[PDB]
Amino acid sequence: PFPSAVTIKSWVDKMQEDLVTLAKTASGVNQLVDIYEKYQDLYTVEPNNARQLVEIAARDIEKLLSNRSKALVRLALEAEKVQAAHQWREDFASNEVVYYNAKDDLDPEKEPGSQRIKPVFIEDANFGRQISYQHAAVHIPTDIYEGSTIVLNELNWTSALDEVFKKNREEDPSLLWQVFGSATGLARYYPASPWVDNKIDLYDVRRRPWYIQGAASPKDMLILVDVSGSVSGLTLKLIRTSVSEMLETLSDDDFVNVASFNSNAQDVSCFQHLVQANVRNKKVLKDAVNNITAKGITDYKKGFSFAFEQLLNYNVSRANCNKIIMLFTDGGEERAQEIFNKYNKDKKVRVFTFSVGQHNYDRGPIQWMACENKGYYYEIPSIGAIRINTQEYLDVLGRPMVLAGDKAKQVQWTNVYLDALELGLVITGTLPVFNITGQFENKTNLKNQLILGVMGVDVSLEDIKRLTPRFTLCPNGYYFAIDPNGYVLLHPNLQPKPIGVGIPTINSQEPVTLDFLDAELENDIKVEIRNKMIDGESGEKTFRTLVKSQDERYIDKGNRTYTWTPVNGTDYSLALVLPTYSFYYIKAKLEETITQARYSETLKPDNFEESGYTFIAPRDYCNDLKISDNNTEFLLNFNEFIDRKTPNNPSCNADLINRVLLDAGFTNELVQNYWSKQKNIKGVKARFVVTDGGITRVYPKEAGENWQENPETYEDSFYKRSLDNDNYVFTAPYFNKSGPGAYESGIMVSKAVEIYIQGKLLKPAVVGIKIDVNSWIENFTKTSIRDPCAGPVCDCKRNSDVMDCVILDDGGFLLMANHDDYTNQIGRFFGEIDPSLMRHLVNISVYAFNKSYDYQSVCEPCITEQTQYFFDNDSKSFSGVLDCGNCSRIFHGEKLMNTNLIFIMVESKGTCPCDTRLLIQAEQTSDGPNPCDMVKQPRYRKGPDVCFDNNVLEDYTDCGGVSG
Ligand SMILES: *[C@@H]1O[C@H](CO)[C@@H](O[C@@H]2O[C@H](CO)[C@@H](O[C@@H]3O[C@H](CO)[C@@H](O[C@@H]4O[C@H](CO)[C@@H](O)[C@H](O)[C@H]4NC(C)=O)[C@H](O)[C@H]3NC(C)=O)[C@H](O)[C@H]2NC(C)=O)[C@H](O)[C@H]1NC(C)=O
Ligand SMILES: *[C@@H]1O[C@H](CO)[C@@H](O[C@@H]2O[C@H](CO)[C@@H](O[C@@H]3O[C@H](CO)[C@@H](O)[C@H](O)[C@H]3NC(C)=O)[C@H](O)[C@H]2NC(C)=O)[C@H](O)[C@H]1NC(C)=O
Ligand SMILES: *[C@@H]1O[C@H](CO)[C@@H](O[C@@H]2O[C@H](CO)[C@@H](O)[C@H](O)[C@H]2NC(C)=O)[C@H](O)[C@H]1NC(C)=O
Ligand SMILES: *[C@@H]1O[C@H](CO)[C@@H](O[C@@H]2O[C@H](CO)[C@@H](O)[C@H](O)[C@H]2NC(C)=O)[C@H](O)[C@H]1NC(C)=O
Ligand SMILES: *[C@@H]1O[C@H](CO)[C@@H](O[C@@H]2O[C@H](CO)[C@@H](O)[C@H](O)[C@H]2NC(C)=O)[C@H](O)[C@H]1NC(C)=O
Ligand SMILES: *[C@@H]1O[C@H](CO)[C@@H](O)[C@H](O)[C@H]1NC(C)=O
Ligand SMILES: [Ca+2]
Repeated sequence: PFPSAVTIKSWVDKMQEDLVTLAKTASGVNQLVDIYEKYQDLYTVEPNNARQLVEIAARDIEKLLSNRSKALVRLALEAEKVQAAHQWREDFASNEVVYYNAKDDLDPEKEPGSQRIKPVFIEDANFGRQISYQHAAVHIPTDIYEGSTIVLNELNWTSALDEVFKKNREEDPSLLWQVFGSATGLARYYPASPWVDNKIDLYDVRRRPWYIQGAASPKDMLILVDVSGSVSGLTLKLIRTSVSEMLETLSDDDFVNVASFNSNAQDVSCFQHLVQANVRNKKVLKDAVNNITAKGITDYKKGFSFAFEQLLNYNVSRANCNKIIMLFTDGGEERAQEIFNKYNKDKKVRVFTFSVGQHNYDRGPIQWMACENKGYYYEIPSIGAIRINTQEYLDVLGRPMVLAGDKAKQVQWTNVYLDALELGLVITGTLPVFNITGQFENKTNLKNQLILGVMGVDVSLEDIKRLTPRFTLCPNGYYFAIDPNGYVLLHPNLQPKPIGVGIPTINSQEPVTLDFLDAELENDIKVEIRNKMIDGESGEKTFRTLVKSQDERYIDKGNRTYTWTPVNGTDYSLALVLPTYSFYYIKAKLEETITQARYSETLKPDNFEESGYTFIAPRDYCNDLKISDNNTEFLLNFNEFIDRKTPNNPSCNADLINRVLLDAGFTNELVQNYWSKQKNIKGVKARFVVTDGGITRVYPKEAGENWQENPETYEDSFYKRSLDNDNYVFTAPYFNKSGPGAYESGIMVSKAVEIYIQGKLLKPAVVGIKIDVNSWIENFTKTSIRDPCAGPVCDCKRNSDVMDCVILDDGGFLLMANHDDYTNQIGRFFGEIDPSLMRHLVNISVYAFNKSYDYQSVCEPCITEQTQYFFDNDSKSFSGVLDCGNCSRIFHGEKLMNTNLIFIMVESKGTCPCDTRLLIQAEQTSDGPNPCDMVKQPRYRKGPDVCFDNNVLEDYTDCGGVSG
């Protein structure tokens, strides 16, 4: 009938024995272990005190941020003093102001008051661009004239900042950028570089997120759009565009909701109270306002009574300060005094009124509302005025923090965002600058309640990664830092790409905000740990977690130890993740000049012939040594460096070089002594070895070309996978790819090398075997079938018409099968080939599944969904009946004990028809979580506590109605 359980347990046992014996006696795990023990005294074991490493890194980050803050402080002081000393000239001799303008052609071969500079740019690898240190540059947006009186008057008093720009760089050479945004629109950054290279420049320094952060406090904005018969036509389009643009000026710390009202007010989107101005909530609001219609007869007394009620809802999270209402209308006759006298007598809610479009309605009432209720009045007559008339409310909002004196001047760091000058991921510290003309003597306070601008220095994430070395840990260990909003500052899965917002509809300005829980969301532990780090505490938590493999196909149930501590002085919280086996590391010895010689004579370009092709990790060892994408150039440069100097003395990383050469010696001794004895083996294609220390040695010469793995050891998916497993790990290859398939490269199986120095545990290397496909094909069809069993086939064969015999891994990917058509699809997900059996396996809990969302992904027409499968029963019997399509197929599943594979044998697939409903495991473009449900249960966050939203000294005469 069907093969018995004992027959299956013998067949799988024999296949196990064969594969495990071949892997153990071919890859030489025990031999390499013995080599590591018996070459002791060349290295020492050192602890990884997480409680000390995280503290040291936190202090380093604090010192970096204090260095970058002192420059801002002194720059702000100098700018304030110079502006106080300035004189308002209204007549220039056409050559009195001198600057670069950073946007002119370098070769004009040819103004009202300015004389241009022809500078010299050489190069700088620190920036990638061409820079000049002799002077700063100026960026004046296209819309604004470069020769108006106000611009030239600013150019004079901002020319003085160049000396301080130079001085700060002289103190700390690592400064990247030092920008001074101005309230008039121009910006001055110290390293003089041309502006960015369809080329119409829409940049405006008064709209960048750092300027907006430093110019005011977190807001509670409620946009009150007016829908009516009058606003139909062009006015509606202008209102739509204006609402979108003004939404673009909000930040993560700000809460916003959009309402509309023709005769009874209603929410324009699913949100009902208030939502954080994330990159998703803003998109939802933009779509809702873009799907709006104009009908009915305007009723202000209901719209305002609705807005004031939604600004009083305290059941939800909000910034709890700067409660401001925006009215986008055209014009009317009702001023609604009763509503304001009912809701806002103490005047705690600001009202800004906008008169959008070209009309002839009475604008008087809206100016009156903007005057009585503390605010300002705007007009948008065309598309070109939307940007300016929507970016100006920060000028009104910044008055109370100006009147606070030298108390609102605190350095505040922004979110991670891509630099405008193509520098990668950077964060910016902002410090406002106040107008203090006539401050020493008490005469002038008329215009002294507006900021001059916001200073800013950029620090790259590369510096912060430099402050947190990761080469003394295992590849599974890393650092990460979280701001109070939950977003990651450092994390290995944070990449320089904009955050996806939804499905890419058919037919670089946004911040890169990735929450911590978008690494592997675990309800029990990684939520409480996140909430503790956000609160600003320190602790340790050892727990059994799930880690997603680097290739994003496998999941391991490993043990990790989360240690965190706050970065005191700032708001970021640093944490360090360490597994149990990474509590110790091998520190190489000084050895002697002789050891360097023969440890270097192993990895020469002409020499990897009897030792196998040798890789090297592009880790910066020496300052002169340069990282190269191609491994051969790095190998040659490393050889010439280690030949030409000693490692330690010439201001190089002694530990890194010493450990690399120690690994080279150990691996060379291993490959020679053991692998050189047996040149060819029946079932292996390539013997490889990867060690912590950035060296890889594929023994066969012709097999070195097929090595598609990353030369960096700490970024190999198989290495990290094998580190977390105490047994042999089988890596499924790729299917339908332009590279070599699993017929000339082989199947990769790897085992983690384990050593016991003293009593401590260490896993410094991973060895493995590339299994020949054809040998295992001819071995699989003779150890499974009984010869004199029956007329009908009891088991499978090379072409089994009925019986199906496949072997899988712990990720659902197929490795072998009896049928030629099946084995032609090696590495393919078994759900695609046989969906019904996979679905039944999942239902009877054979492969657990749990999915994640990838936000930094690109799509061909974007958020992307992912799925990974693994074991969840750690048992062997696993017997059941499909009952598929009224054609029952009895199936038996057995798992090879030492390896991570499972042997599942079904009666047949083609004979019994079933539904297909293909079970795909590949990434699919899809919308993320529903924003409405997400905001119904918001995540934990801690908003800033400082806020300046009211002051009795503030002057309210500047209403905007009488001023134009
Ligand atoms: C920081 O604050 C200080 C003061 O607190 C500020 O300095 C003041 O700047 C204004 C210009 O914005 C000067 O205004 C004077 O007023 C006269 C009279 O109005 C102006 O002359 C004409 O004014 C009309 C409008 O009234 C206008 O068309 C145009 O400005 C002028 N027209 C013509 C044809 O000339 C001048 O603007 C100006 N007078 C002179 C002689 O320059 C104040 O005098 C300044 N106050 C002080 C004490 O210096 C300073 O700008 C603020 N910082 C920044 C960056 O703006
Ligand atoms: C904006 O343009 C202004 C006009 O040119 C500049 O102001 C001028 O700078 C000159 C220096 O190059 C001054 O000359 C000196 O002033 C001192 C005053 O203490 C006097 O001894 C002399 O006039 C002169 N001395 C020497 C040794 O040359 C001008 O007085 C001064 N003002 C003018 C010409 O009206 C500003 O420098 C420029 N803005 C900034 C921020 O520099
Ligand atoms: C949520 O906000 C509402 C008003 O915005 C608060 O008002 C209460 O609503 C519940 C709902 O049935 C009732 O107890 C009363 O209608 C209200 N109680 C009053 C006015 O005292 C409500 O209290 C808020 N939620 C919580 C949990 O406090
Ligand atoms: C940041 O500074 C604070 C001080 O405000 C540190 O907290 C103190 O740490 C010392 C030992 O380092 C303890 O003796 C004190 O009791 C701590 N004071 C507390 C907890 O209020 C904190 O350790 C520093 N953190 C880092 C990462 O440097
Ligand atoms: C995410 O995947 C994990 C991996 O199994 C799930 O953990 C188990 O899930 C099953 C049901 O899906 C439960 O019966 C088990 O009790 C879970 N194990 C533990 C230790 O909790 C998890 O449920 C999946 N879903 C979520 C939201 O995490
Ligand atoms: C901070 O600045 C001082 C001097 O300006 C410098 O010696 C120190 O290395 C800096 N710390 C950093 C860059 O972490
Ligand atoms: Ca109307």
